[PDB]
Amino acid sequence: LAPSVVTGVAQSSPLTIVTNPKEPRQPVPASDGADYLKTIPGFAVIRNGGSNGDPVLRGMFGSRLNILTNGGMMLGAAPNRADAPTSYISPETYDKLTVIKGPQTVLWGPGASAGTILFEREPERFGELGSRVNASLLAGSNGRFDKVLDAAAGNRLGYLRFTGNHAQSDDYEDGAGNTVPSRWKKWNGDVAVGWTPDEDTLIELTAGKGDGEARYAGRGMDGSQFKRESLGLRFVKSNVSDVLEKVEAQVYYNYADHIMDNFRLRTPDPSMMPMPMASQVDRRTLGGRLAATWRWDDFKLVTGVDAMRNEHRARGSKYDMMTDYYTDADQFPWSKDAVFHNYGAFGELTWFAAERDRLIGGLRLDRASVKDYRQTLKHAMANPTANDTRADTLPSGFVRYEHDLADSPTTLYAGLGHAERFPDYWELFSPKRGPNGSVNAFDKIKPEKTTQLDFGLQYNGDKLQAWASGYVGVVQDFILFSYREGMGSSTQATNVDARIMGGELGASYQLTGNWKTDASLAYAWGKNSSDDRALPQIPPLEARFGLTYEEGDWSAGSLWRVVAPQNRIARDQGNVVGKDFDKSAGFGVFSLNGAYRVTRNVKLSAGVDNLFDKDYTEHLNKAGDAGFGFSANETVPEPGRTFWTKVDFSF
Repeated sequence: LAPSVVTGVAQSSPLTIVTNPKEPRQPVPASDGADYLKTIPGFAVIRNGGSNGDPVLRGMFGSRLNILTNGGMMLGAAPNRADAPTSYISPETYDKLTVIKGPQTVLWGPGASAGTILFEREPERFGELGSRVNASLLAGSNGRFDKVLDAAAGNRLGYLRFTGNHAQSDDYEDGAGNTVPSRWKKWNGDVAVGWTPDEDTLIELTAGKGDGEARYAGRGMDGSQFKRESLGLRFVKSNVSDVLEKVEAQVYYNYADHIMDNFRLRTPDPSMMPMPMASQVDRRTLGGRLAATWRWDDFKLVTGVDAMRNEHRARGSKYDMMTDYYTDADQFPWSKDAVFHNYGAFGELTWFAAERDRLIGGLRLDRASVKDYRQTLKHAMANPTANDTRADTLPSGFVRYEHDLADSPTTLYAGLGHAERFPDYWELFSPKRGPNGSVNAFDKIKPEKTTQLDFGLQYNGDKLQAWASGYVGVVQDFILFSYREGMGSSTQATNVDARIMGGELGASYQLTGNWKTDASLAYAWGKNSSDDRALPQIPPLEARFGLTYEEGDWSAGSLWRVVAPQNRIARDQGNVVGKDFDKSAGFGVFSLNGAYRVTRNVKLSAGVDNLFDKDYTEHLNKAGDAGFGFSANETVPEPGRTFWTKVDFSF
């Protein structure tokens, strides 16, 4: 029971990773969804500024990742993806994080081409009147503090629970002594009312809001509001019969209301946005899920349907140059531009054939649709697709086979999976051109259809615990973005065919009773088959080595992160956020941490991130901004040396 600081999370079982987001983590996260993925091999993070990075899994970006909060979806609204889904998610407020790698599940919605990421909160169940609380307080270099509170009280016929957080940090500095434009502020508060009329039933009401700020060194505008409101309803009846083992039903409402501007966290420079300017955009998502679990004999079957509708609006500021009067964005009416629908049916079937063999297969069928509400485009021109609808029905599915060896505690696995994903908001509305000879992006961007083989192994010995996961795949009609400066600067979305391949592996050895040593490796590769080029924004080879000493009451450990250069890039190509420009330099970062359990109710941890004050940037981080004094194409640098300490109470 020696307490530790997390520097990496293992594959505890084929393709799936499970972690507790309320334990301290070595390179210390913002209150950010993406930063809590940095400990899971396979993930990289596009740096935008201080917080709210854009997470990338085995080279893949964006909606190729299903990131659900409590089974529900939270979608932001900036055409920038300045408020990416994970900018609204504060992971210390949830109880469990779970990553399913590859297109190997169909329970959690459509388009899960790269992987599935589930943040969830667990129901409370008192057996009598009682009340537990969990809190944490953290403080660190450059004015970072994070405060989180999880309090609940109840009895056997119900409970009520409050979960909140407050977190911020000033601008950090790099390994060369410069202030990076990067400060941020975040808070959330969500309440849950839970009714438990017997030992099998649970109805839960949930409501919560949150807001935040964030200065972005990588952008021309900052996030001055990340307002979120959400509602939810859960139903869990258990053991309805000998065969129906669970029936779960849920509905969710998430509303995002974002503001980008160039005057509240910065000042307009000379550069093609010299005037004070702001843009307010919002996204209203409503959806539900309904699933029955059948368990009998050697079979488990999960059957269900789900649905989702979401709607996007925008409205912008207006600044008069003769009078220098600024009219804020909220003085103008809302302009709807997009509405999306998805309805889907799914099943997934597991066969427990003997104890050393399992075979899992799953299928789902989705009907996805979108309607363009833009009467005009922006000087305003008439929108050639104003009020057009497109739809499509996309089947997806997978089979996976897991076999355990007879002599050693080893599990081998191989799975083959197919994902079909209707296009994004950002892939359909944000690009200023479609494929060549096309009206718009909206009418010609084809859905992305990826087909991939997953394989790997698990091994759990007494002194050794190791895992490996490799993949090779093709992506048909990959949605790629191309950048050119010309009038001004503009993107074009196209559909290409892509080969991709890579993997991750990790191992932990227990040397002494007190010494542990772990390591992990992550490799991602991509090729644009249609132009005999490499795929853009692909993170380079990355290993992490770690040694820690435990002693019952406390623990100390060190960590080395080592990343190769990246030499395969596709210049002026990427996603809606970033573009490849230059090859990248390798680098190494070494860090220290420690943890001490003061008593059963209080724990202590601390660490030094980047001990040797390395000045370095990651291949995926955004470029500079010129307005912030950034050069030719300097990508935003990582933090330099940083100190932090955190106390955890639990009664």
